[PDB]
Amino acid sequence: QLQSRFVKIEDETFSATRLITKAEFAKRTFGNSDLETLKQVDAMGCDPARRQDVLIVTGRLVSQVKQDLNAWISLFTNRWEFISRDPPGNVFTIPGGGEVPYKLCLSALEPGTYHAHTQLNIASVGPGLGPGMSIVVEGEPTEKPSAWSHPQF
Ligand SMILES: [Cu+2]
Repeated sequence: QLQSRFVKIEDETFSATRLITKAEFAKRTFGNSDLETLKQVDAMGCDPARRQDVLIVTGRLVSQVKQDLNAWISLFTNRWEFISRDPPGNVFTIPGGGEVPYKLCLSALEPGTYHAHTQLNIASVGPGLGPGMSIVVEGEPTEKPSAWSHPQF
């Protein structure tokens, strides 16, 4: 099993199983996928009714241990970008024996067929993965800014 015995990821729900890339959405909406236009898409935030590149994953983290734990959350299977997370901190607390609802909002960046899972990382313990779901992303690859750098010109 891929769940942690310490904290279970329960009631995982994915808002969609078919999306387009952030670039494909920019192209369709604005006519181009330049870095500047990708920033206009980013300005829309977590709005998958408007943005066809956005996935929402929701669920609840349920603790089976006696003490508070520290954790962070991500999406398992660069190709995806975070828009927002709840809880919001880089690390958050999961109370002992308690429950933390979560919401992850992501932009699909690159085309492909992904088997995606909520991934929990419990500090000092390790990972837990929720149930997967297959998500197909279509559309043009989203460009990233160059990693080249030089002294200011
Ligand atoms: Cu999978």
